[PDB]
Amino acid sequence: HEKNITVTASVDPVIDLLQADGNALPSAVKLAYSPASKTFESYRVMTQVHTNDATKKVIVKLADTPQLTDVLNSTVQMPISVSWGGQVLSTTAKEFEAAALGYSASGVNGVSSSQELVISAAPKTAGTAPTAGNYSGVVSLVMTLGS
Amino acid sequence: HEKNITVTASVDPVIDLLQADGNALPSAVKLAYSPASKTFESYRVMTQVHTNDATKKVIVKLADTPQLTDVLNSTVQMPISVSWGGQVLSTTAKEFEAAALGYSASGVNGVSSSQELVISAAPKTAGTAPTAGNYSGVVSLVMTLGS
Amino acid sequence: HEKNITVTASVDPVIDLLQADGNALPSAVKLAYSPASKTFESYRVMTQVHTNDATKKVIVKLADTPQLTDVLNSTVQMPISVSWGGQVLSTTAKEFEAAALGYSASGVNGVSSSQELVISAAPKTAGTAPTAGNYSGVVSLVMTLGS
Amino acid sequence: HHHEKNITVTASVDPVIDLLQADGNALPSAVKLAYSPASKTFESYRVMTQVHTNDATKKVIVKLADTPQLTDVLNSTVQMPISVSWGGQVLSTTAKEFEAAALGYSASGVNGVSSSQELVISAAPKTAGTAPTAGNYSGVVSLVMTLGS
Amino acid sequence: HHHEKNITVTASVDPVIDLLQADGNALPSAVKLAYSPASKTFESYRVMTQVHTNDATKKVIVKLADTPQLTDVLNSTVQMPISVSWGGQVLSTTAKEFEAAALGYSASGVNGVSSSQELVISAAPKTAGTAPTAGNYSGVVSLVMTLGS
Amino acid sequence: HHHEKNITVTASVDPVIDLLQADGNALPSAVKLAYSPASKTFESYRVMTQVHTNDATKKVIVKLADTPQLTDVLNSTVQMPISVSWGGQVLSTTAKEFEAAALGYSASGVNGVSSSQELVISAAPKTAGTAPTAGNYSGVVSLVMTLGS
Ligand SMILES: [Mg+2]
Ligand SMILES: [Mg+2]
Ligand SMILES: [Mg+2]
Ligand SMILES: [Mg+2]
Ligand SMILES: [Mg+2]
Ligand SMILES: [Mg+2]
Repeated sequence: HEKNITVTASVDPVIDLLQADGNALPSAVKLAYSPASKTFESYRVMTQVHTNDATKKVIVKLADTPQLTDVLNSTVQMPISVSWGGQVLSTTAKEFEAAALGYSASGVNGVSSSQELVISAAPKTAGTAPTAGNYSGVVSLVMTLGS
Repeated sequence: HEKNITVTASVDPVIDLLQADGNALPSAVKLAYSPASKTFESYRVMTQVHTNDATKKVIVKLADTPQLTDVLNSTVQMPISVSWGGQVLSTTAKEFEAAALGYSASGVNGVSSSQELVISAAPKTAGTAPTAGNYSGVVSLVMTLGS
Repeated sequence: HEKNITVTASVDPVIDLLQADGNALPSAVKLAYSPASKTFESYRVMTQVHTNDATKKVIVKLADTPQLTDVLNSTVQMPISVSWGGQVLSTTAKEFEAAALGYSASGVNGVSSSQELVISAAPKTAGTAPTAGNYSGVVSLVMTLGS
Repeated sequence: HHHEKNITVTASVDPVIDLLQADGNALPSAVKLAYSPASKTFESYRVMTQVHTNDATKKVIVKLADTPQLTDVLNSTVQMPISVSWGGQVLSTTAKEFEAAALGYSASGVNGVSSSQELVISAAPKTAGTAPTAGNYSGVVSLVMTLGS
Repeated sequence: HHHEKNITVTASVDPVIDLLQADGNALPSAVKLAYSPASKTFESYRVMTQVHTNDATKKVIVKLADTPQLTDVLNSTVQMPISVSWGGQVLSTTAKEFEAAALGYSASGVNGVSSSQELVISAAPKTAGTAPTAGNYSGVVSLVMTLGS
Repeated sequence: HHHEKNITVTASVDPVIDLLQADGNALPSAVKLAYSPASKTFESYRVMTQVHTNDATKKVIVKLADTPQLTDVLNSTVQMPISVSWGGQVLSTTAKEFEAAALGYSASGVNGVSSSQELVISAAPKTAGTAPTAGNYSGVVSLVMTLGS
């Protein structure tokens, strides 16, 4: 008998990012919004940075400023709030020192300590209900070593 | 380095439905069927109804009667069994009183107590093996406040 | 109000495979690869074989030898390592005896004891970094009863 | 050359009615509630349960055996009251009724097993306008239920 | 002005063979089994395990040290027998053998660690045609294993 | 005809600072570390935590109250040292400082609650070139933290 399963993977051998539990991060995520609290439940996940060189510092920024755009109207865009490892993420690059990442402290050689990843969004005129419908965008992730 | 993640969300600010854990319900679900027990493992999930007005009663029905239709033969349809919060769901509307939902009892203002959601299906001539192959359909969800 | 959810399922009433928790196996899986350890985190999952006849032995092999093929270059293929229930899986068929599967030992009639399922992959010249980019393939699953 | 692993196996058997977890696991004997200095509140403990009965036609009455309190474990005069909740109805010494039909016995699983229902135990300071004194506390939630006839 | 949190750290170290959980966590010292009045049965406890050994070439013998029973904790005459299972083989006082090759040592993880195997502890009434008396019970599963030479 | 389920409710209340789990659950009083004969090492216990404070402008100092050890519970002379870690900084008797800004107080949740941080307790043999003697051990991790002014 035959059951079929697609296997895909995403290699990169200088530096990558996976969840603490070793599985790959997903390729997409659905955020929720609450009528009662008028806000969006965020998305938390734990990640360990892998690398071939732990000695390097690590700088972070979004390839471009993240938004959830109405899929039937471009003019409607509620901004996306990104946060990694206690630090807010934007175009304005943030630097992450190796010793501040706790490399020894975890894992087999190279792997870092778990860092929190949060993604969320808020209405631009926060507190006034957003317009109904579906929304979408891409949070893109830029991180290099050596500043 | 660049890793890409799609962010989508689904706003609605009068009333919505999310899982108890605050994440959004999925957009699709795979049910299983068992050869040995000749039945289908159901799908359970916990949800909290959000709203801008807790005072309203809540009526529920499927936009239309739910089925799993063979994807290579429309003539083959095993019916879909839906159940929310101890009450079976159909076209025949079911009413859910606010005080019976336990609003105060949970959460920040407005949010309700967790309610179970079950989806399943059975062979129409239950007990005689269904024909092999893939099947599909949409469970659509109708809930309004004020009867 | 209307929220939409797709329900799909995959019937087969002589023999099927589902996870121990009763949910269906996914249709696809993303493996991860680690820069630091230069390896791929595997994918473990627990399954119970269902059947209409527990008395039969069970033979296993992949419909064809499993690979992760660069999606922009066919010439790049890192091999896929498959393992089920303590036994490595390949084209070379492996036989699984019913009494060795522990049928009584579990579940309502017919269902077997949980068996581990591992999928992974390794560089073909293991220890030398693989080339970056995305990769893909299908692990296909062949299991019949009666050898 | 003797390698042995011991595991203690216990069970609270009741043949008429019992409240288990949604997953079929037994409820905890004990639960620990954290408290937040930042938000000045306790994090409620929540768990999905299902009544299992031998008579699914019967009503279900549930009540606490005594008003539950967090008690300073070095000073019995210090208390914060415990709040309990089940299937959306706040519990008390004053009983609450749950009709067999509002329990969802049809909609779920085997005979005599209910739909799932949220059990919540939290606590609070006496006047939210003030914080509790530091230290350890403890208390007992004593759940009491008859089905009827 | 002193805020301290204490955590007790324990460990059962065996250098030759030990059975851990699939996730690497240590097995429980204790397990609680719920019982269902509706279905008149106990919910088995199940957990994925992996033998870790220092010799993966050796056979693995496993057995209970004494036939396990649930015992009424107010009346020792009252018992329901405990059923134990591992890697699909029912356990007993009578040993069972598990060949190094049927354990899946190659297929998984580091040297000396097995594929995953289901450990099941449940129990039952003495004659399914009757229910147990209400009350609390308890018992001990005492797992015994040699590898060999 | 009396069916009652008792649940013990406890709580460690501190109004100035407390470390809870990321999910809001209270940390464990106790943790069990398995050890692997195959890999000759212990499986570290790991859990995501968040400081909750009443002053998110303050620094956070954290230290152990005494150097933690696994102690043979039949022979006090036998020890394996315990290693503790939090938010990527190895803990000790020698204090460690954590600036309010390196904690991620903005990036997460309600006022006064930090971003998540990994707490790790593991242990090791004294000279990795040798194994520990078999038996049970136990010890105490005693976490100590001031915020400051
Ligand atoms: Mg639960
Ligand atoms: Mg009360
Ligand atoms: Mg497990
Ligand atoms: Mg036995
Ligand atoms: Mg946690
Ligand atoms: Mg230390």
